[PDB]
Amino acid sequence: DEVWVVGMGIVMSLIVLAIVFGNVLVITAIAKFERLQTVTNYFITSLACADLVMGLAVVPFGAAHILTKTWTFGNFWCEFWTSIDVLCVTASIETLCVIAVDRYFAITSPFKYQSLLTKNKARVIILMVWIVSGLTSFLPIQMHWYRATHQEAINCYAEETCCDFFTNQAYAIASSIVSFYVPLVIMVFVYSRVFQEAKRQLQKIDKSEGRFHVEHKALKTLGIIMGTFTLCWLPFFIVNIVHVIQDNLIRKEVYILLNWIGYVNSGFNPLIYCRSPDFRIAFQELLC
Ligand SMILES: CN[C@@H]1CCc2c(ccc(O)c2O)[C@H]1O
Repeated sequence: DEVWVVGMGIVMSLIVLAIVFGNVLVITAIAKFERLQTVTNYFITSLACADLVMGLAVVPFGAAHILTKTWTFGNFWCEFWTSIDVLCVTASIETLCVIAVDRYFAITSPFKYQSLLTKNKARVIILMVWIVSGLTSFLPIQMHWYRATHQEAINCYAEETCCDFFTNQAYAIASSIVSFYVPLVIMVFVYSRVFQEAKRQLQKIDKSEGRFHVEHKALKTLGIIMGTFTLCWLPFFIVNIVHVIQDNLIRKEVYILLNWIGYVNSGFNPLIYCRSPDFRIAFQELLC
């Protein structure tokens, strides 16, 4: 049989449909209803836009390349596609970091939260995030600064029917540091402090109203948030660092598999973040 030819296509199409439907529903729900327009919901809008772009562009052409085993399009479109991939991934991760910092400021400083965050300052931050995303994905790739120098890489670059990722040590390390590790450290610190604050509040409530009946929730929420992200993206950004240092340690198929596992995070974000009752009411009004 040829269960590989037809089997993988079904799964890839399902992934594309799930990503597109979820992100479109979130975006149109925020846009149509005036109640949902909040300074917290603009970051979710940027995240959903990045996920929608990735689902429409990065995934279908990668699936076609995998199934056909050749890059039938031009040589220019290979670099265009790589640039869009890197852009979307880094923009999404930094938007997640921005949301985490927003929550940190909301709980930690209750009185001064209103002054720090304003609709004017919630746009400058998003524009800066997207600009920083664009200055690491288009500028180095299109200027041919990431290109490797060895016989297989040179032969891949010369041929017009081969689109594979070969990169330098410097670009790999700098891209990984910019895209993954700094947001990871920021999120770890932020969520640790938020957990401390929640524990202090529970202690105070128990000490005050203990005689009447009157950390499972905090643990469950933080576990979902930080386990649907580290598990999805961490394994890839270790082999990314390793594969340049050691020539034959990491195979080429494991790289692509871990990369595609990383992409799946786009279709999960509406589930993780758009769970408020207002969002459910808006979804119920739109559909059904
Ligand atoms: C071909 N796929 C790319 C390869 C390297 C890379 C990705 C994402 C973010 C980065 O910072 C990267 O360096 C992947 O999406």
